[PDB]
Amino acid sequence: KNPYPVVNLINSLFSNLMPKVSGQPMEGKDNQVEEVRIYEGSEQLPGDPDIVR
Amino acid sequence: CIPKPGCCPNVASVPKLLVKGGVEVLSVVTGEDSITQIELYLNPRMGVNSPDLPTTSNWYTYTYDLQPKGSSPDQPIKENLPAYSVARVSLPMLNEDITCDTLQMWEAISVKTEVVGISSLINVHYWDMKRVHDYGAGIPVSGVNYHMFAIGGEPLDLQGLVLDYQTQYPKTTNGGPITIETVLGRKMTPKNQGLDPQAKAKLDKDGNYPIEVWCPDPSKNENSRYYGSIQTGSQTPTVLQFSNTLTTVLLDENGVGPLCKGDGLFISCADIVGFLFKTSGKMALHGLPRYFNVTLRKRWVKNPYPVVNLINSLFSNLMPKVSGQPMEGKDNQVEEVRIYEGSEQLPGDPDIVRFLDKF
Amino acid sequence: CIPKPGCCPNVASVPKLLVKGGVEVLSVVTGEDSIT
Amino acid sequence: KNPYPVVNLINSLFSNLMPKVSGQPMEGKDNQVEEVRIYEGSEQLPGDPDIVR
Amino acid sequence: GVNYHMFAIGGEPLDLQGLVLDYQTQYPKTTNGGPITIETVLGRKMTPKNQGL
Ligand SMILES: [Ca+2]
Repeated sequence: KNPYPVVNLINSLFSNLMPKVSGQPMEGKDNQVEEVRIYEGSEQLPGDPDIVR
Repeated sequence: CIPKPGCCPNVASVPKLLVKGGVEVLSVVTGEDSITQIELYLNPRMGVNSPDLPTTSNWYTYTYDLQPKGSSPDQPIKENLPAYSVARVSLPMLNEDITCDTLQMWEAISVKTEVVGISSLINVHYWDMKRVHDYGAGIPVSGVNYHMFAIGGEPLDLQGLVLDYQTQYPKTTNGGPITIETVLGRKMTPKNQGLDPQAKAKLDKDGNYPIEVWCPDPSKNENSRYYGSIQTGSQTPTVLQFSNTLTTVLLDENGVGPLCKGDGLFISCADIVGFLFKTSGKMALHGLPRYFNVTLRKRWVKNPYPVVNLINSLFSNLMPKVSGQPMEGKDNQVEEVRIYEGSEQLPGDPDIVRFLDKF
Repeated sequence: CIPKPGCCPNVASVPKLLVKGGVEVLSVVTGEDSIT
Repeated sequence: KNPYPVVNLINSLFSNLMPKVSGQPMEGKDNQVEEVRIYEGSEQLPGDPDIVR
Repeated sequence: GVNYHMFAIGGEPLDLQGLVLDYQTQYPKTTNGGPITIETVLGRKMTPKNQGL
């Protein structure tokens, strides 16, 4: 059974083939990213709006 | 409504065109039943291969003065080596059906061709033409002819053969033309005066594969169709005909034309018209371009190659390669290979010999 | 048409051999149950 | 089972029914056969006449 | 005298491990041909760790 599904290889291939992009660091030790939130569905309003999950 | 088919007169039905223009319109997406049609030309690359250079473009579509050296060996000038012409036409992508494992490829079904500029040959008044006799007119362009063209979906495969292997063709420099010892890597042997299966090379570039050295390899030109002609004489007359009614069909005995791999149409041609007898006695060849009216259509084919195995070849860890002992080719270190499938009644001799003359 | 089973003797069922040769042979297309 | 055809055997023994010729080589190291193709049956059209394996 | 016999069958190139009887030895350098030694793989002179695993 193909262990590596083709779709993941396709993107993983052209990305290396496509011209690279040397921007400001956005991943790794010196990432320039502060918060990243992810929502899904609706819940009753929690008290603390600064909640972290 | 108001068509009135009985009252309205009858008008014949013909295929309608959706667009007409340059290459730019080739990017128009079409249906499956669409039929494109390309009209293009190819100027003759015959040693003097560009009018743009200012120094010596006065001899475009010509060669320098040909003459025998007179002392072994021969060191010919690049501008005395007529070469084949070639071009690739990038065709747009097509649909595919992975579930059914089929896809579309461009098929060339018919080609209309013609040699442009034939009428230009009646010019007997050139200020340096050798008179046929005193107080007379010049000697019209005549002599050797080499006509050839090819239509295919992959570059034309070639075979090399020369008239003398002693000949020292120009070196492998990038601007220089490709010769026999270029592809081999060694000075060519007298075997090359005859057929040599080692002297093969595809027609990659333009104006770099000389005619007097290369000829279409009939064995592997199987996904393309080529036609040729020749006449060899000192002052042999040149006979050519042309019209727009002559159409050439490219289909094979199975009913398919050349399939454009990589969505690319490959066209090759070469037409030597004759010599140009100069007053000084010197001689030089001349050529003319060709017209090409290719009719293309869409055909469905089965993808013969497994996708996953094919794409994995690009990954290093999935396709490992080594510099092992010779296990393929002239020095293969394999003695026998047997394939077993299904069962049969027991044969007597286990070492079955199929050829009759062997034992 | 078929030969008389009683009039004709039976033999063993050895695996069928399709081809025997050099390296140029591996190109042969074979079924899903073939052995090399 | 007899693997070898009886008639073809005795045909080898006669110079008339098995003529030989000392011609250019068509076998061995210096053979002069560029390619051989063997067709049997029928399939759907492949997308490449220059099939590689 | 001395005998050493091994064979390996696999769908991948055989994975090897480096171990030398003496790291003091200086094997010939790899110059477009010639043996490949631990020095060639690591890029450093062999440390006495290499006498072990
Ligand atoms: Ca062939």
